[PDB]
Amino acid sequence: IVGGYTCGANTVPYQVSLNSGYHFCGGSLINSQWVVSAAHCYKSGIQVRLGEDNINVVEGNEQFISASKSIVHPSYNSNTLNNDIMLIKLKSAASLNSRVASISLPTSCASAGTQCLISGWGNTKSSGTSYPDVLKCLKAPILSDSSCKSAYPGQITSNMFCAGYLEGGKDSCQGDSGGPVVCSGKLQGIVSWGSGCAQKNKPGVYTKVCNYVSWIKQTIASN
Ligand SMILES: [Ca+2]
Repeated sequence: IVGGYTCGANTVPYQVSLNSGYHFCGGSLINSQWVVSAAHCYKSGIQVRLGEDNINVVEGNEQFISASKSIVHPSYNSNTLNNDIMLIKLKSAASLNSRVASISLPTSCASAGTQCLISGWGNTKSSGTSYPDVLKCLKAPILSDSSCKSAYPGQITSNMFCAGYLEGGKDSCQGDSGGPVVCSGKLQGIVSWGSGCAQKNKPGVYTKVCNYVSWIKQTIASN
């Protein structure tokens, strides 16, 4: 997160860190046994880390649970990042408490101009490089589809939306991939892609979760 703020320990209780010997992507806890992330975050050998603030210190509220299965969306296209969404099933259920909690799936899609909360342990500069140890947060608005399409012509599908600031300075970044965009108490986006981070006229591009609720519910009901 570029241009954000320190969240506060366990104030984003649905945020997870995906670890494959090191933190590599975020995700969101949607019930006691399932996490949503980005398909471009796929790796073998994922451990899900819940209740994290400082990812480099064991502070006492963490739960570390290995993934039993990963399921990339059937229509994921790694070239275009269309359908950039993946489910991860935990080997054992998480214990839900004030520090570890699930986030609701949306019933309706979110509105342009809604201010959302984006969070992660990704890079905090442009191509300066500096990765934080504690969780960072950013408030950012949903941009109109026409502004999104103008910023990335020929690249935006109906399964993507843009959020952030056209002036630049505030954005998600590498390492925040797979993490949440929460608007009005619902998971509306997944950190997906962008040209650089926090560059002028290059806002963040997010997977549109409300287009995937049927797939998520059917997959959880069968696995
Ligand atoms: Ca920790």
